[PDB]
Amino acid sequence: APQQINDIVHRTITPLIEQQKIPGMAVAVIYQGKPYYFTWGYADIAKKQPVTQQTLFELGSVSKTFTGVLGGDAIARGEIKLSDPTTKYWPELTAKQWNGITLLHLATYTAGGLPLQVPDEVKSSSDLLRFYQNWQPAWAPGTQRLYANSSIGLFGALAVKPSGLSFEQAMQTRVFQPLKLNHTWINVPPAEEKNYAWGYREGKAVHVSPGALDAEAYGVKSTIEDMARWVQSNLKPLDINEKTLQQGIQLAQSRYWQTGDMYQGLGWEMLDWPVNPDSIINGSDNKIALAARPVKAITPPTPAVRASWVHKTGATGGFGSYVAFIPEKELGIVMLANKNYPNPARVDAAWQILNALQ
Ligand SMILES: [Cl-]
Ligand SMILES: [Zn+2]
Ligand SMILES: [Zn+2]
Repeated sequence: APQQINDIVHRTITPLIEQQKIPGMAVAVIYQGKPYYFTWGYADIAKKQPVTQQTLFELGSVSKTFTGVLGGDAIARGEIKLSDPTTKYWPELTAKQWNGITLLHLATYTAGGLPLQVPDEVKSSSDLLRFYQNWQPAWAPGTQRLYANSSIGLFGALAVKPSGLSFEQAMQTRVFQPLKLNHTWINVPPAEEKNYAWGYREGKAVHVSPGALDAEAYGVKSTIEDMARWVQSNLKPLDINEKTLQQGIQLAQSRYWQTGDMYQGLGWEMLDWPVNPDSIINGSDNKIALAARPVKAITPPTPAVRASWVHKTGATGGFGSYVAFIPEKELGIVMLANKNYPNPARVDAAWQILNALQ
């Protein structure tokens, strides 16, 4: 890698690892469209297995960017419209509170207060229907944003129904395979478990537990190389030869709602570039990121703005991830760690690196 990249990465990430006690970490810096890879530490502490460029990490909520793009691909196929009522795809959702709640609302967390998590007691299709049937909104749809797995998770599950494919099959055939993300998985096959890092929470090795709508909201595992290719694909959608996927990537970076200086895409979140670093750092703290905030609609949605900071944080019990990129600058970063450490530390480090290389 260019000396300037090696230098800023050492000076930023090695102290981050020291400060946060991260057992293993992989970073990709995309500079002038090309990825440069860095690894530290161990995927499995007890077995002394180092992190490599083939190590699989849990992406947590970065998975939502895949869901958003898969939804965009379905829009480009004409299979769904974001204005469609939720009940068009789940007619059994007869409760009156669902009148007026569209796929747009589900995808952008604006349905009216769907909860952060699907309750852990939901373990069957009947349980899932009862959960959504009995949920009572706190606000009218399209007025407040409340980040929620139960919202975009349902969007993903319904967006694939016209295709007749399961969510996993749709994701594999329509996103992973065309982009050659051949070491990206919703379910890690046995032959690949040898590459699956352990997450660490309070010193204990852990993997994410199964849960309702997990694939849609937080269940993807990937390598640093596949995640760099994911960033490249979102940086340069015109390089994607499948037209519906090219357009789906673009639609996930459209701006559908605004709150403060932040814009909501499909999975992705965006700010205008140049960005105020304190806003993205402070706004990444879960005290803000998970709070209800009023939103203003953007009608029609702003087509993807190249001068944007596009990003997403993600976590599981044992992992912490961050992706950010700037299309106009062909510049991005992926940070994958097997400890869930605070979001503002992730965003600060990412800013320091990309700011140094702009
Ligand atoms: Cl140093
Ligand atoms: Zn040093
Ligand atoms: Zn392989």
